[PDB]
Amino acid sequence: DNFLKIERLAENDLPKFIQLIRLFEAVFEMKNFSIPDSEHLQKLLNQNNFYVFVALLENKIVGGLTSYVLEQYYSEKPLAYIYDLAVDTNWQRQGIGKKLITATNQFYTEKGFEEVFVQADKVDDYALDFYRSTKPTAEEQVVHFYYTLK
Amino acid sequence: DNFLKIERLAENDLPKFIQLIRLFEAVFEMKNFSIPDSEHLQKLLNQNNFYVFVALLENKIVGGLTSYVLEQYYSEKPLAYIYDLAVDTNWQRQGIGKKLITATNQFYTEKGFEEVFVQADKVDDYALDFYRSTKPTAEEQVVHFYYTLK
Ligand SMILES: CC(C)(COP(=O)(O)OP(=O)(O)OC[C@H]1O[C@@H](n2cnc3c(N)ncnc32)[C@H](O)[C@@H]1OP(=O)(O)O)[C@@H](O)C(=O)NCCC(=O)NCCSC(=O)CC(=O)O
Ligand SMILES: CC(C)(COP(=O)(O)OP(=O)(O)OC[C@H]1O[C@@H](n2cnc3c(N)ncnc32)[C@H](O)[C@@H]1OP(=O)(O)O)[C@@H](O)C(=O)NCCC(=O)NCCS
Ligand SMILES: [Mg+2]
Ligand SMILES: [Mg+2]
Ligand SMILES: [Mg+2]
Ligand SMILES: [Mg+2]
Ligand SMILES: [Mg+2]
Repeated sequence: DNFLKIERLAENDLPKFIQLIRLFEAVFEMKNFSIPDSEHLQKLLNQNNFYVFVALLENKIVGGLTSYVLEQYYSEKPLAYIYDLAVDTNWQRQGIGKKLITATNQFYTEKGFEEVFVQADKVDDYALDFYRSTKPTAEEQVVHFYYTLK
Repeated sequence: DNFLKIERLAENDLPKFIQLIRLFEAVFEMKNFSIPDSEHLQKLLNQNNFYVFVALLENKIVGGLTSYVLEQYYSEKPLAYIYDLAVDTNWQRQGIGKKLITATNQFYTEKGFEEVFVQADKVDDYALDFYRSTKPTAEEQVVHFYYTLK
């Protein structure tokens, strides 16, 4: 419970960023992962269009999410794109994911954004059930195409 | 079309950008739309994580797409997100969409990107048939959630 802290990472928070990436690595079961150098990660963290939120128990990162800002041409109110969200396997199903989403939308609300969106694979039943429990405004069925470049 | 030119907009291409946005308004049939101030749109075009491609016959923009750069923490090579794509309704089905997609992926390959991705609504049959003809590496069923902020 309230021991749980949500923190938006700042530029002097590289070690917490790396901690979160390691969390992503374990929860998503990424194989043979080679983390990019700290120079590259620091520059990413320093971008004005990128926001990381972590969940903390004392100094344990037990969950987190990453998000990108997409400036619009349809409107001056930006969009936020939640890219990854994960909670440590030993801490899932305890309200952390929800608190992360809540804090994230609250932050972009204060910033006057129009909308925050997030995606899940249609086959990921548990992810779909989670996002549906966060009372989103709406959900849409879509097809994601990608081009692996040479 | 051997008079068709494909062009990547630079910082001094605001008039073409505005022209593409009006094309988007018409083709997407947006109602009661107000285009943002030019100073807003000019700053967006100035961003180095935002790239616009347009299709031209003489001075006339007949199509185009917008794309966002998403820097990764999984790799040093960025992702590109194709956000909008449209061709003037009088000029559809003549290869313009393909050339746009081709030029876009060629650009991002030259920049050392890992991947380009794009999304179409499940009900958008014509959009889906188009993307499925552009030889995408893969396609995934995805559910898209959004939070409309106050
Ligand atoms: C999805 C999570 C972040 C969700 O956060 P939490 O686990 O903290 O859940 P939390 O309690 O806030 O949210 C509570 C509720 O989740 C769903 N709930 C309850 N039990 C569940 C269960 N057994 N399985 C799945 N969902 C369950 C319910 O709606 C319950 O709500 P109630 O009780 O009210 O009904 C986490 O489970 C996780 O890290 N999963 C790993 C995969 C993942 O995160 N995938 C998303 C895409 S990121 C990505 O990019 C992955 C990839 O593709 O590689
Ligand atoms: C979808 C759109 C961008 C496609 O561009 P376009 O220039 O019309 O498509 P192209 O001419 O480059 O297509 C090459 C081909 O792709 C697939 N294709 C494209 N349009 C198709 C269609 N309307 N029906 C079936 N297949 C189609 C085909 O193989 C067509 O090839 P062929 O004509 O040689 O068989 C354009 O029709 C459009 O602006 N539509 C409305 C807006 C929209 O849906 N935007 C995308 C939203 S995700
Ligand atoms: Mg801090
Ligand atoms: Mg009117
Ligand atoms: Mg303004
Ligand atoms: Mg610039
Ligand atoms: Mg064909």
